[PDB]
Amino acid sequence: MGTLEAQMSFSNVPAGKDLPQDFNVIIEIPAQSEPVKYEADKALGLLVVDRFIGTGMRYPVNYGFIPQTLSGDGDPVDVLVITPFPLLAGSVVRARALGMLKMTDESGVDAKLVAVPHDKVCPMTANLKSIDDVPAYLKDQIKHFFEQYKALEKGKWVKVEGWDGIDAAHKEITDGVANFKK
Amino acid sequence: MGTLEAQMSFSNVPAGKDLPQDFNVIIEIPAQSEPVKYEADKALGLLVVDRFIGTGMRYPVNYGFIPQTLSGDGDPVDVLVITPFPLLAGSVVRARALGMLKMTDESGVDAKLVAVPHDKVCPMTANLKSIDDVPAYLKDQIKHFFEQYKALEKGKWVKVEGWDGIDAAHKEITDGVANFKK
Amino acid sequence: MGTLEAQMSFSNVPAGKDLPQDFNVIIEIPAQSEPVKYEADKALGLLVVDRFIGTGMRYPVNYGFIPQTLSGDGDPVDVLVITPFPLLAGSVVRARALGMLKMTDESGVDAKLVAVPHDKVCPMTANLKSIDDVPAYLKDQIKHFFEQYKALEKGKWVKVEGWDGIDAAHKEITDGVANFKK
Amino acid sequence: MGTLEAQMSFSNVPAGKDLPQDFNVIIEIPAQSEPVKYEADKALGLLVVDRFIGTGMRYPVNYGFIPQTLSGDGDPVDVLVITPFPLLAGSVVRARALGMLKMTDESGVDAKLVAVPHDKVCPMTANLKSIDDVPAYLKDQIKHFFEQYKALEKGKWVKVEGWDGIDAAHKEITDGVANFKK
Amino acid sequence: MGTLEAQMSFSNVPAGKDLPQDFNVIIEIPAQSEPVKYEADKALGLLVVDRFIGTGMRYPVNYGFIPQTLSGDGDPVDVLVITPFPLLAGSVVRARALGMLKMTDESGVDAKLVAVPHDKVCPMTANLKSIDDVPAYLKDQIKHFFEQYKALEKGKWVKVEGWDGIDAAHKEITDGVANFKK
Amino acid sequence: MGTLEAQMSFSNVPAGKDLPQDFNVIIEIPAQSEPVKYEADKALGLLVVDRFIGTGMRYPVNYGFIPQTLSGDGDPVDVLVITPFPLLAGSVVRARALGMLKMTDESGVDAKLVAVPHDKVCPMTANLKSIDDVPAYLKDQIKHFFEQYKALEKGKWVKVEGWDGIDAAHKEITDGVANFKK
Ligand SMILES: N#Cc1cnn(-c2ccc(Cl)cc2)c1N
Ligand SMILES: N#Cc1cnn(-c2ccc(Cl)cc2)c1N
Ligand SMILES: N#Cc1cnn(-c2ccc(Cl)cc2)c1N
Ligand SMILES: N#Cc1cnn(-c2ccc(Cl)cc2)c1N
Ligand SMILES: N#Cc1cnn(-c2ccc(Cl)cc2)c1N
Ligand SMILES: N#Cc1cnn(-c2ccc(Cl)cc2)c1N
Repeated sequence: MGTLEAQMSFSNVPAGKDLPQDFNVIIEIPAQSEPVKYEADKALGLLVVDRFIGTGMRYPVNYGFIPQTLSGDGDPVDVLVITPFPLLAGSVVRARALGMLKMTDESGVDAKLVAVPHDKVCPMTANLKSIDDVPAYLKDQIKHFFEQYKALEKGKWVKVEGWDGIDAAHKEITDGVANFKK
Repeated sequence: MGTLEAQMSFSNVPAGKDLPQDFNVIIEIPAQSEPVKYEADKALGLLVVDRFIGTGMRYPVNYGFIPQTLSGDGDPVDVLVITPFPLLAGSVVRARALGMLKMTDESGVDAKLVAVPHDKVCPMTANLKSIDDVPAYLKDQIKHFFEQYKALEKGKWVKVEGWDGIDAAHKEITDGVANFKK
Repeated sequence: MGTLEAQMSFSNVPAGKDLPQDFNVIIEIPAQSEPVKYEADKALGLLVVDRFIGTGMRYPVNYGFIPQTLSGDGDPVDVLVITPFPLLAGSVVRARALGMLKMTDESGVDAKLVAVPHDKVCPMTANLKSIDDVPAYLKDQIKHFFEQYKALEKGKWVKVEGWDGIDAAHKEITDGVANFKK
Repeated sequence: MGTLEAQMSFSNVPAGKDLPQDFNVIIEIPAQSEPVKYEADKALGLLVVDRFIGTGMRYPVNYGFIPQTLSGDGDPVDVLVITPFPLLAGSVVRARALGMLKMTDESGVDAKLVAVPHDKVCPMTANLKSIDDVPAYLKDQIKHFFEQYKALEKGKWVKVEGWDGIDAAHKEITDGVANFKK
Repeated sequence: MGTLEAQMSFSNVPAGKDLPQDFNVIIEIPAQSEPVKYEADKALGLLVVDRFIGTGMRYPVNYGFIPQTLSGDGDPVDVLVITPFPLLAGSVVRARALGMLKMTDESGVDAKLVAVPHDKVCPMTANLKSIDDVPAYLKDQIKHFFEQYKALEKGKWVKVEGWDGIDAAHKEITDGVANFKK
Repeated sequence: MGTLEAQMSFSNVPAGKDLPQDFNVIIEIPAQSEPVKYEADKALGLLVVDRFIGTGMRYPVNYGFIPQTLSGDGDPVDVLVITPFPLLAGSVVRARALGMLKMTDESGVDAKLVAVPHDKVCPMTANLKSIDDVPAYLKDQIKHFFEQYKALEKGKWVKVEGWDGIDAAHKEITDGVANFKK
């Protein structure tokens, strides 16, 4: 934001109760929702209609961010949260990391964390200890989704590099948390 | 509100980035949602259950308002926002005007602006330059909806007078913006 | 909350326009929603994913709370709100009491108020004057739901004791309102 | 069908186990379904897309017909079936009559029977003994729906005359059954 | 059916391409559908509205039967089919057995087969080789569902005895197939 | 089907009332339905669960076939039917051609016809006279969908060659109709 011009609901949510391993995710896009991309406006405390997805492709898992984090790209750490039923847009969930999906787009690197709810919240996912426990068919779907959903956004492209584990996820959380407080 | 008694989430959203032509709409009622009327409480920053619609008729397009506007009737400027998928109640969208629907009810005039998302947000609607580009079948549906949805609200009635264009829409935005700051 | 650590959107909603008989309910769980339990975080002003319900059972009526009340268990007064269509999670509704469902769980007593919207809001429910007007099949469903939904939460149990009327509901509202202001 | 040209799944369903009081209804349009009108093709044994409803108005109750009946207008006896959840299009339900809605359109009289499932099938509706037990708000909605849904079908109109009871319903069933066998 | 009275779409579907291990299931009730019980009428070739479930509980997995089988209770072999998205009521699916749920009701034994689609049809479930691979939380849900869904059907009760494996499933298929041809 | 082994509901539906221009389409997959591929079994008269789509991608328009046609690949002529609301799986619709999408897969050519309902059925689409009237964003989505939906079916691939008009569509109908009667 420009000098001249520069002259709550989200930013007051703790990044996590016990970082980096125990963190909070505000949901922006439910799994399987109609192909509209919402992005939290953290100044306004509201979800903003970002884009009607050109390919009409839908998020195969829930999509959100960790409040009070600032990633290298200037946005909060992004998280995919797997659940047995879609989560409400604008809700918050206690989560734990399984790893990450490494990718780069026309603008630089872009990693999305892969997460599940805390075990007490979601017993259905407690079995998932790391990225490699996530079913092959689903990891494939997610990789395909990121490779293709922006196929019809002019000037954009996405390349998926592959997966990473929990340390890598935690470093991302660690650094994002740091950056947000300068 | 009475003298004796008179002794954020919505009202801090800018009316628009470049008024009157580029404005923001907070969504109250998604297109095709079950026949319950919500109204934003701008004091409380929450959607309020206003009415279970007597006829059970549903909004054929998304319905919302422009924050920080005050129309002659004492409420913000109302907007119908056409999209290819319903929008989330309580989300905000960047919009542009196509015109208006002129009508009057038992309480006086009532015009609803007709709008679509900004072109970058919704490429699907970029083709729509003015009210006359909106399909006849849909304009008819909208006119019918406003004529009939309140058919079973005792003491109420609505009469649709016809359509108007972008200047008329902009004047409404212009005046609403002015009124809100006294 | 511990001494050491202790060193808006919900709590600024009035408990009611004319207590105890005319009160407000913020909706946490819509009737018939997928089996995920949300709980309002009144500090954060957001709905939190509380639990994926083990039995996968769904709320047969809308579920919420009255802001600015504090019940003996340390939480706001809980309310079941019957409507002909599910209400939006995080919306507020003007309600009136029909009575209560008395029950106890592993932690102590737990009563849920049973309510409907104000007559002007919902003409469909205006016929319901007291708990005994609520259809037998539905009261049975609600009692069954509370008896069984937590069947697969380890260490938990719920026993339903039976119904009570409007005075009992009002006393609950009365006391909850009092407790919240010390 | 013309002489020259004239040279199972539905027509083999009994009209009823104990006519006229105990009859069967094949569902064509579920309550609250998207505004598309289906009509059973009794020759082909399939539902046919009849019309995208111009007003976009939806059936407030389930809509179907009694197989092996032929009403004066050349079609089977029509039935509105009230249920607590919409019924599957193309399913069959055991029903009992509450009465009828008398109306006429541009083509002549048109009465729709009003029905509910057999008590053992639907205990929720067992309380409804006659047309006058059906809630006022719902009867009003149904009358409004028939008055308005065809508002935007060119050359069509519908006028609702009022209600009738079970004898009238039974006579309709009685005659329809007779006519179908010459 | 009585002597005096006794004087296609389903019954012409093969029980299986390679019995007992490779069999067909016609779906009657999709997983998570609204709490209405459908039952295929094999004489009429249509789904019949059987019951509005008193508890309002929903099937946690898809429910159907194997055509051209006759189980001891006089009905076809029943099957629960697990899939990542609910299946269409009245569709047919190629399936393979994982085992069975043994239970008895007021009328005698009642076993439900547990199945998944053929691997080529559903790669998502190919990992499931036997009943013990099905997640604990889901088996628990299914057992709870059968224990409770009929809680409010007067005169009925269900007791779940426990699980069994593929041989037991196959014997059920084997015998059902035999019985159907006398 | 092999010699040794070779020793209604769909095949008795006319291909069209006035071929090739006025034809019938039986719907197999509704627009926007969950990512499960159904295929009509024309022997059995039922929809069969064909595949859980690996990419989880959904049909952006309705998908079906013209009964009593046999295309070069051994299946009926395939049709994409555009409508303002998804159509019921297993319903039949009166349609007219806009053109075709030419593509080839690992098995040979594969063209899908693009169609809309008859004007009287769907006034919303009457404006569409040819393939070039279909919005660019939608044609792009459809082309992308066919290019990518099978990305995760092992051994499969699809290449889209481009569009064709009504004569080409009609020839396809013409030949398919011929082939079906030897
Ligand atoms: N989210 C989630 C989740 C966790 N376990 N499952 C799961 C696994 C296997 C089967 Cl057969 C069903 C559900 C999920 N869908
Ligand atoms: N909103 C919107 C929108 C913009 N274009 N369309 C559109 C137009 C024609 C067709 Cl066949 C489909 C969609 C919409 N539904
Ligand atoms: N909520 C509610 C409500 C109020 N009246 N009804 C109602 C009663 C009878 C019938 Cl047949 C339909 C709706 C409701 N579902
Ligand atoms: N169908 C139906 C039906 C029967 N009783 N009810 C009903 C009545 C009152 C209330 Cl409060 C809820 C449901 C229905 N919706
Ligand atoms: N049906 C099914 C099925 C098969 N695998 N899964 C599955 C397992 C784990 C996760 Cl995390 C998601 C889906 C299903 N839901
Ligand atoms: N199907 C269809 C169809 C036909 N016209 N439209 C349409 C076009 C423009 C707009 Cl703004 C909305 C709908 C459709 N969605």
